[PDB]
Amino acid sequence: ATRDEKITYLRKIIGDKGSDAWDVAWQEGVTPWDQGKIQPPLRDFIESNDGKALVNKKSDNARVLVPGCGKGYDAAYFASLGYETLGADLSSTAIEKAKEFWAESPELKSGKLSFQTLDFFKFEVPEAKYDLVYDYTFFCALPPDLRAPWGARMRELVRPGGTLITLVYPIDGARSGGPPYSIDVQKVTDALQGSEEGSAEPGKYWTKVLDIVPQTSSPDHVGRERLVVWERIN
Ligand SMILES: Nc1ncnc2c1ncn2[C@@H]1O[C@H](CSCC[C@H](N)C(=O)O)[C@@H](O)[C@H]1O
Ligand SMILES: [Cl-]
Repeated sequence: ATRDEKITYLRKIIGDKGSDAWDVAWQEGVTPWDQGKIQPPLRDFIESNDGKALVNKKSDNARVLVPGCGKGYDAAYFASLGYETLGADLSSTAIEKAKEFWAESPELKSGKLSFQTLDFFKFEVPEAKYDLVYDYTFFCALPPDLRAPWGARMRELVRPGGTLITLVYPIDGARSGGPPYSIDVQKVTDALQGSEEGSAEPGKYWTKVLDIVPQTSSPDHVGRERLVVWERIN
């Protein structure tokens, strides 16, 4: 019933079942990541001068992807900003629970917000790709050996000149084990910028336009969190 017990159990069933463990955890109510709401740094970015500018330039058919969305607080938030938004999660249980949690959303009603059981690695990316993608407790949910695929998928998911926001948490140093895996901005950078081979300035696929300590974090997130905004180039 404690967080640690639940984490221990979560990691145990991931060891036995692999990625199938996530729907199992959702069915059994072992969801220690679940916070019931978006993280404050997301709202404060959108409400900042850079965030206002990003939202104001959005095209009329701009699309948002929130992968590993869980109960979907972030997808609901982006939909409320006027974006046609898809919350994608591997667990059909999670997706139903998201549909319940946001049952009264006006954007769920209109179809502007949609929740779908999808594998982030496998689903067919729309032709137009995504204008804006938001990753929170998804990169850190993945085994380390899946970080490179995630970077590659992000590269094809975000249209040129589109934006990926990564709320990088938890930044816990050398702590081993996960999920949540201890991550840092460098690990996200390496995944997103791929293989150098030339060992040069990695800004080939993305420009890291903003990398900040959020001014308001959840109490438990203070000192373990950076918000980073990436723009797709080439
Ligand atoms: N390949 C994959 N594709 C889509 N979702 C995945 C996935 N692997 C794991 N997930 C989902 O990633 C989520 C990690 S838990 C955190 C969920 C959400 N970001 C929140 O902040 O509450 C789980 O819901 C899990 O079902
Ligand atoms: Cl919320």
